Amino acid sequence: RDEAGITGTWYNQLGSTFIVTAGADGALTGTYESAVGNAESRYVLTGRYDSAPATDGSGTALGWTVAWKNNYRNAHSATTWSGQYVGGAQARINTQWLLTAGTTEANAWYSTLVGHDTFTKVK
Amino acid sequence: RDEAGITGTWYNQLGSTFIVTAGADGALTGTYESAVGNAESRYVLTGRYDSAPATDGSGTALGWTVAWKNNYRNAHSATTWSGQYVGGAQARINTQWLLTAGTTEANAWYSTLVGHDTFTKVK
Amino acid sequence: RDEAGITGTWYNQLGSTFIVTAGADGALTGTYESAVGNAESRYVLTGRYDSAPATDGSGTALGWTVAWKNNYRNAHSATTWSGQYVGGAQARINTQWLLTAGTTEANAWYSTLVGHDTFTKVK
Amino acid sequence: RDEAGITGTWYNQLGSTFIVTAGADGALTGTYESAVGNAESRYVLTGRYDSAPATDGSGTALGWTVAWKNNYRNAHSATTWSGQYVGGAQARINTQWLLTAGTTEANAWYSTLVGHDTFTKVK
Ligand SMILES: O=C(CCCC[C@@H]1SC[C@@H]2NC(=O)N[C@@H]21)NCCN(Cc1ccccn1)Cc1ccccn1
Ligand SMILES: O=C(CCCC[C@@H]1SC[C@@H]2NC(=O)N[C@@H]21)NCCN(Cc1ccccn1)Cc1ccccn1
Ligand SMILES: O=C(CCCC[C@@H]1SC[C@@H]2NC(=O)N[C@@H]21)NCCN(Cc1ccccn1)Cc1ccccn1
Ligand SMILES: O=C(CCCC[C@@H]1SC[C@@H]2NC(=O)N[C@@H]21)NCCN(Cc1ccccn1)Cc1ccccn1
Ligand SMILES: [Cu+2]
Ligand SMILES: [Cu+2]
Ligand SMILES: [Cu+2]
Ligand SMILES: [Cu+2]
Ligand SMILES: [Cu+2]
Ligand SMILES: [Cu+2]
Ligand SMILES: [Cu+2]
Ligand SMILES: [Cu+2]
Repeated sequence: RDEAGITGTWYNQLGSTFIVTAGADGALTGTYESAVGNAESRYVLTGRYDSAPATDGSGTALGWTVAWKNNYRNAHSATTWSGQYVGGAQARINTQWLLTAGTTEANAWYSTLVGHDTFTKVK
Repeated sequence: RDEAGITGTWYNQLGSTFIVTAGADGALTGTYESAVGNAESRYVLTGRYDSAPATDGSGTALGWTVAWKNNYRNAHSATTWSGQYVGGAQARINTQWLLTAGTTEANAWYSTLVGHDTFTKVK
Repeated sequence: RDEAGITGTWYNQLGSTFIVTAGADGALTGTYESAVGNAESRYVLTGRYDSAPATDGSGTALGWTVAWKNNYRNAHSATTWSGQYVGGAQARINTQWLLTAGTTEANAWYSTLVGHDTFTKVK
Repeated sequence: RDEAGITGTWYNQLGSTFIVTAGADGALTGTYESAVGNAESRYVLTGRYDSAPATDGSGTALGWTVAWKNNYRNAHSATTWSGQYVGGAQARINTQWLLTAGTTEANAWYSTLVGHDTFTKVK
């Protein structure tokens, strides 16, 4: 189904680069490079996608996580993207995301940022 | 650090069961069984955690994804949990989550549910 | 400041119509007409905005609520939009929103949808 | 219905104080005092609630907004709470919230915090 459609390099509206392989078993593996924030170079990502989506024209549900630690920096935080892949001539992955920081209990009420990223095969 | 603290069986307030192994490399692997919704038995999960958290008393950031397809059912959806592990005698994983369904474009505006789950080692 | 910039008719990407008056005291009052969902005609809205925003080029924070009851229908739900107004030749109100339904306790875990709407003065 | 049940003083898990009047017309008016963050004393709030909820045991949908400007401080931000009132001997208002700051366009990707507050009549 969308193994081929999902696998590859994607770019979001911030200029970040999402490099992913979709496995036959529903796995997502690859790397993420954020153009913004406390981040440099690539970070490991892993996630899952619906490997047998509906055939009624609906998108394909998926999600993935990055923990913001690599050999260069550690931002003590993790983002999860939850979204759907929409195939076609202008393929897209439309997501919403939650970025949680490790905090003290006193600061936990502001631990989590929320936003939305749209990924395309171009740009 | 928290490899040992995170690895194991966790339970949330809904009675769902989160079985996870935290790898030395920052990986999270395991299974999720939801007590609610269009779900039965176990589903694969994968995620990431900060394997070198701060030492100032802050929690450990992490996240993981489940795509709601297994050998029994397919709910054409995926949940990502984004949160932090808080160690101690009453250890907890405090999360917020995004559940995205595969939808048509016309229905995409209501594709995504949001909520919050707290996981404990007991119950 | 942005009393004049905010007051007026706005339209989002779904074709919904947001008619608002920004008061000198920080109040937002007006009506909302959703182009989608269990909704017809106008609904009352009320909200608040920062009536003395920063002068460093930042946007103006604001939010508002609609309860989805009017003389025609009652969808037993409420949406809150939380966002910022960005002035200029292409003025925008960029929001994220939470739509909560009245549910039984058993169904409360899926009470809340999340999304994002961008409002413009045109379309 | 819940005009009487909602009107009054509520407290959340952070120790914040939510003072609200529910009008016959679906209006919510009152003040909010946050125990945390860049806030002191009371701030105006306004919102809406379903004034004719379902009779099947479901909660009552509601939401409200605070812009974090008063005579003492201005945090250039606004929170919206979206939730439901659940009546009974242990009445509760269960919410999720979005706190948006006024930001530059470059920083807009981290403009919005998300969390969840539970309000009770005691504490
Ligand atoms: O910056 C990071 C890691 C990189 C995140 C990039 C995001 S992921 C979603 C979005 N999509 C992208 O492609 N890129 C971005 N984590 C901390 C975020 N902090 C704010 C922030 C924003 C800008 C600069 C520094 N900090 C929060 C914080 C909470 C406590 C202490 C410290 N910080
Ligand atoms: O139910 C599932 C899979 C299981 C999710 C369990 C969640 S994960 C977060 C939370 N924490 C847990 O431990 N369990 C729950 N996905 C569809 C959710 N749908 C609603 C829903 C709720 C209850 C029953 C059926 N559907 C939405 C929908 C959107 C379009 C079409 C159809 N459905
Ligand atoms: O549809 C409404 C009211 C109108 C909402 C329009 C939103 S507000 C955010 C976004 N921006 C807009 O301009 N329009 C939309 N409330 C129920 C939403 N339900 C789903 C839904 C989606 C489509 C059709 C019917 N239902 C959920 C539900 C949970 C339990 C029982 C029943 N329903
Ligand atoms: O603090 C406020 C106003 C009060 C919010 C209290 C919230 S409302 C939800 C929750 N429930 C409550 O009862 N109280 C809290 N706004 C800025 C939040 N900022 C973080 C923050 C957290 C702690 C201390 C200072 N700042 C973000 C920021 C983004 C850019 C620049 C500056 N700041
Ligand atoms: Cu930061
Ligand atoms: Cu199917
Ligand atoms: Cu469902
Ligand atoms: Cu450090
Ligand atoms: Cu509905
Ligand atoms: Cu200022
Ligand atoms: Cu702040
Ligand atoms: Cu009804």
